[PDB]
Amino acid sequence: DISAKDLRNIMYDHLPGFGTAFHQLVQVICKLGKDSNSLDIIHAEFQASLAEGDSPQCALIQITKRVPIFQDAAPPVIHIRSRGDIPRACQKSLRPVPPSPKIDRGWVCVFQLQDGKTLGLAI
Amino acid sequence: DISAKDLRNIMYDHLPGFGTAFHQLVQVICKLGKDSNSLDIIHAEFQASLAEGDSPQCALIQITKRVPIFQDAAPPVIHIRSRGDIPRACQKSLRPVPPSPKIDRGWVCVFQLQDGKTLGLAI
Amino acid sequence: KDLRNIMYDHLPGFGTAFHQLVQVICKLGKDLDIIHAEFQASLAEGDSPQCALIQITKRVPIFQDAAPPVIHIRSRGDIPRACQKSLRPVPPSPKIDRGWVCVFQLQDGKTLGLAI
Amino acid sequence: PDISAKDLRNIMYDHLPGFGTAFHQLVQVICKLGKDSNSLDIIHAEFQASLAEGDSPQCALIQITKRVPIFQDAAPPVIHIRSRGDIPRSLRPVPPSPKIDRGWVCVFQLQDGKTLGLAI
Amino acid sequence: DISAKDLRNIMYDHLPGFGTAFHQLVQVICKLGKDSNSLDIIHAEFQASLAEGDSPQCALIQITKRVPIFQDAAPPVIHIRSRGDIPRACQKSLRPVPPSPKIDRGWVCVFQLQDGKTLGLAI
Amino acid sequence: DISAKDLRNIMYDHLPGFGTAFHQLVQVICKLGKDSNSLDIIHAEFQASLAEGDSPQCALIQITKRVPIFQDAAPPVIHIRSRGDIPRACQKSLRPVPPSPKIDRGWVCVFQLQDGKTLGLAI
Ligand SMILES: [Cl-]
Ligand SMILES: [Cl-]
Ligand SMILES: [Cl-]
Ligand SMILES: [Cl-]
Ligand SMILES: [Cl-]
Ligand SMILES: [Cl-]
Ligand SMILES: [Cl-]
Ligand SMILES: [Cl-]
Ligand SMILES: [Cl-]
Ligand SMILES: [Cl-]
Ligand SMILES: [Cl-]
Ligand SMILES: [Cl-]
Ligand code: NA
Ligand code: NA
Ligand code: NA
Ligand code: NA
Ligand code: NA
Repeated sequence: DISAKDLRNIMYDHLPGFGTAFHQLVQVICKLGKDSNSLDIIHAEFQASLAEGDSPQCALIQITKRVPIFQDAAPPVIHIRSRGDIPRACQKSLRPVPPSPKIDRGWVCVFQLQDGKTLGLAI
Repeated sequence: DISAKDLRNIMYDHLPGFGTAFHQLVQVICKLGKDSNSLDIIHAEFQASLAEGDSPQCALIQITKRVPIFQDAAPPVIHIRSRGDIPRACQKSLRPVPPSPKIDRGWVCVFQLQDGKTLGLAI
Repeated sequence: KDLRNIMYDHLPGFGTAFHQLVQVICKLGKDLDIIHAEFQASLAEGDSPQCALIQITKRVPIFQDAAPPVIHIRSRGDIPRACQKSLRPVPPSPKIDRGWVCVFQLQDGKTLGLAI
Repeated sequence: PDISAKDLRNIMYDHLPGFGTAFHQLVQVICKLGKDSNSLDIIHAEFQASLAEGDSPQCALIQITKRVPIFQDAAPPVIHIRSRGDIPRSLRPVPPSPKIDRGWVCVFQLQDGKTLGLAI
Repeated sequence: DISAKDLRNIMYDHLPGFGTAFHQLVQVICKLGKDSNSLDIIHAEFQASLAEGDSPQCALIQITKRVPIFQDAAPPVIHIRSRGDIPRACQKSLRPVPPSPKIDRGWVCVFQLQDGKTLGLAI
Repeated sequence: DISAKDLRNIMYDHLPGFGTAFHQLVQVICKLGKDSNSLDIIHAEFQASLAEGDSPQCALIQITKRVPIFQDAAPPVIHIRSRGDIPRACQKSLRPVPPSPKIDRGWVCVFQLQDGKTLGLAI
């Protein structure tokens, strides 16, 4: 029974950079994993993908496609004031939101500004 | 019908253009498509993925997993003298490569340095 | 697949480099009967079965960029005995068409490439 | 650089681990025909460059037989022996007109007229 | 008859969302459109300008030039405690207020510190 | 008589920040004014606008609307390597390039990347 905090840190060890789209995906994966009691499943699958020679980025994408809750839960909406509140690297990946985005279709989260505007964070 | 230059251009126009691993993946996908006469099916799948709600980044990953040519396909090797010869948006995306790297395992290309060393560009 | 069985009969010996190459070609064939057509024609041209297998890795567009599969095992003892005389350190990014059958990766982390 | 046949064999032997294989004997065949056509330098260049390209020594040897002009229609050497039990250390029926570049290292010619071909 | 709240949201959705002077102008235009009963005129004019190929920013400036009330109306005075209360993307766009400022003359609003200093927000 | 260099700096002191859309507009206005022999009419109108209580930003936009060369003027294309070569402040207002773009309709310039992607700099 690994904690979401510890799994996050293990995944972060493999992903250089700060405030990236893939760091945001780790957060989404760990929260949703925690809330669906599937952190251990996710961790085992992450370790197994690295052992087959997958990049950590590929391993995480494979988790969003295989682990049940990621086709049960939509990309989380994150409420922020203005666009500058989005991490710098994440901003490089912002797109208009499709009607109803899926996590396994390359959408990490949706940022919603105070003015109501929504922005889809692509992987 | 479609040429590699015309498919690259279509892909580039769907991407922001900062110079990420996905940008490098456009060249990689279209070269394999050209060399193996697969550019039409790649184009068809790329457009169908977008119409399905995929982000272009995800759509490019789907190609590497669905188009039969990318099965066991090795990332191309780019020969360089030094590490600083790599674009900065790819710089924080470089890892040691597994024994026999596969594109569908999340590997865009391999940079091979003068001193014999190799760095892998993860998606 | 019975394509592998057709190839096996033309290659005397067990657990050899070319025996492993039949296994590698056939699996990557699924993941082809154009392989079977080229093989039997090469034999009729007077090729040794070994050469016929190499021609498949060279002509067929799949193998142009196809990388050898990775076989995860415990140690050097798990490698077939006749393969052990063909083992070499791996190149940066190996390809089948460049004379590499597979990569054995041990528990230790050490990798050994099987040459044709 | 004018590399000798005796020298080029040993250069190639270093890259081939073990001893008494078909690829080991292919080195001899390549260096014999290379010496007779003064092409040992273009063989050395292609063998050393092929390895630097990411090829195994075995793949590099096969490529020489397919690309170097002297190996065109070139027959494998005929080794005259008495019986099968004289062959050291695979051995298939022989096609009508065996060529090195079609994967035949040498031919064993038996005292009773039978021929066996050593495949690569 | 479109509301002030709905017209704002439409305009916001056509803008990036950083909180520049053009963001502030949305609230100013819609408040005064409400007062002049021209919210429908402004909405139709904004959409017509976008179809002509105007950037949304230029579309907003055109409203201040074309809708009569912006010839007479004062840049609204926003009372705040200190310069920190002015949004970050507006901090640079602050200028000394000219005598009797006009919106059609490129002034969005006036910030008034309880210190006494007035600061004009240029477009 | 006024030069292109002198008019740039007269306009620069009125505008805030570095690498901004309006700073780029100054360069765009002065280059086209020089090439079309209209620096003196642009300089005269800019100064008259300021004297009438216009913000410098508004005075610049007015030039693009009132000086005859801008009536049919399409924005200049600036060729760069990748999106990261665009000034940070200019990046905040990049948009798809509309068909037949015009400066007087709110487009400072067009950025064309090496990969053929074009980004329109809105004011
Ligand atoms: Cl690590
Ligand atoms: Cl676990
Ligand atoms: Cl779905
Ligand atoms: Cl083409
Ligand atoms: Cl798909
Ligand atoms: Cl990354
Ligand atoms: Cl060939
Ligand atoms: Cl080659
Ligand atoms: Cl040659
Ligand atoms: Cl007035
Ligand atoms: Cl006054
Ligand atoms: Cl027009
Ligand atoms: Na991207
Ligand atoms: Na082309
Ligand atoms: Na023959
Ligand atoms: Na806004
Ligand atoms: Na336009």
